[PDB]
Amino acid sequence: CPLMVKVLDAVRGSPAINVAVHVFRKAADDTWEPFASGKTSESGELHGLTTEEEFVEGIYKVEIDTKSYWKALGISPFHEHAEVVFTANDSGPRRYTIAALLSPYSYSTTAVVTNP
Amino acid sequence: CPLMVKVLDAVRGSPAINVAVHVFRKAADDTWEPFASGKTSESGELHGLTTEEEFVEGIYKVEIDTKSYWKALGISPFHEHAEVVFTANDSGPRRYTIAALLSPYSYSTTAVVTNP
Amino acid sequence: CPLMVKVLDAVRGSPAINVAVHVFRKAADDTWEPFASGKTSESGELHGLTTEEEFVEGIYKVEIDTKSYWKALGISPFHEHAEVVFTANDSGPRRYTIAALLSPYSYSTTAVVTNP
Amino acid sequence: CPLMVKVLDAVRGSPAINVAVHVFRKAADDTWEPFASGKTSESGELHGLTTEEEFVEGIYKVEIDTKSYWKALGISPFHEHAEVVFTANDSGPRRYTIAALLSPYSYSTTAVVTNP
Repeated sequence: CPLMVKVLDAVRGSPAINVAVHVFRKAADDTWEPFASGKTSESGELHGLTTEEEFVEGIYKVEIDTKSYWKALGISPFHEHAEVVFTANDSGPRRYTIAALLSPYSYSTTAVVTNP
Repeated sequence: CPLMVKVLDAVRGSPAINVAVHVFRKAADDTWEPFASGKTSESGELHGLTTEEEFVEGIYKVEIDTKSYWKALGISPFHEHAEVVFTANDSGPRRYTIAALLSPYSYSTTAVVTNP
Repeated sequence: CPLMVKVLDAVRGSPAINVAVHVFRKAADDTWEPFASGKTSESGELHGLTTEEEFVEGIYKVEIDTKSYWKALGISPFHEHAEVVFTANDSGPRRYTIAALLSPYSYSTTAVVTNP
Repeated sequence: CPLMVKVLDAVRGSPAINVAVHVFRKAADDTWEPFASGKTSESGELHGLTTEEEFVEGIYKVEIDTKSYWKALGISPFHEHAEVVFTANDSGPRRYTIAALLSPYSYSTTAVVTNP
């Protein structure tokens, strides 16, 4: 799994479940092309977005739909989404975990990058 | 000053100085229009971006050029930039501070929304 | 003012007001001696803790009563308090700001160390 | 495993390996009694600290030896350690993950608490 996303809820001390995630890849015309999407599981994790073959070098954007998460719980949060933008695979294939820690008016995001 | 941006460096324990910041407002055609920009000061702060009269309700994006900041320090970073996307809401008087705390492979952002 | 403490609330997007803060200095017998204390202001800040003359090199602990803060808001928290432990080092002129960003089940703390 | 500790390095975008962790439990005389200890693995995780039987209700302190981690890499960091203090098991047995995200002048800590 070369790309995994993990989301935690800092209010509840729990995984953030059923969070929508959209991944985009910058195209030759400098527009964001849809690449993959999915929803976090009961563990707060989203696996199976892509494959080593498909996950070529490029500039990627991981959009985490934080507003929809908080609104579904009755909280009116500050941000629309959390966006994570990065170059991937430019020194060869790596495995990326993009983690996010959510609060209604704050979030954190960390990348853990390993060479398989 | 309804909108201020503050950037901190978690590696050095210091304000993040001379960081480029760009603000965009979403236009009716769903594109991001340049709105304001500047560079953080010696205190890590960027004031003077906008006025009460100009800062109307709408969806804004604050882009913080993190990659350039790390490169100037000789440090290899993960993200292309940090992006903060939010709706400005009139609800009695409100000042917005968008704070960011930067590490090479992680950042946090918090909105501090106050009434003078 | 060589030592300032600043506390932010990531749930409400606000300064954390009226938070008790206690500072201790490690004594020769390896016990924590009360040093300074106070409550954060309407801006989330606590100034006036110490002076240049009193704040000598040594190991300090800043204890932030987070649990009481959450309880006053009717919110159930995880931590008993947040603790920040560090050595103060004379190395030319230095001011220390200990910042904390609070959520019920998570906190961050950052040291911003500057020269006037 | 009712208590697990996970540490990440925000500079490198990697698990924090070989980080020493000491756990204490508050005793009847209000002193911190040693409870368990260990070092993070190559995954940044520390498993096997305790058992359901031994991990009774109480106030626990998890001390993460962050200074020794950074110094072993040639970085002179700000904090002595990161301390996480919390009541555990007071509504019955839970599983606790204490995560920490480290930078030289900043850290974050989150608890994920699940009911088995």
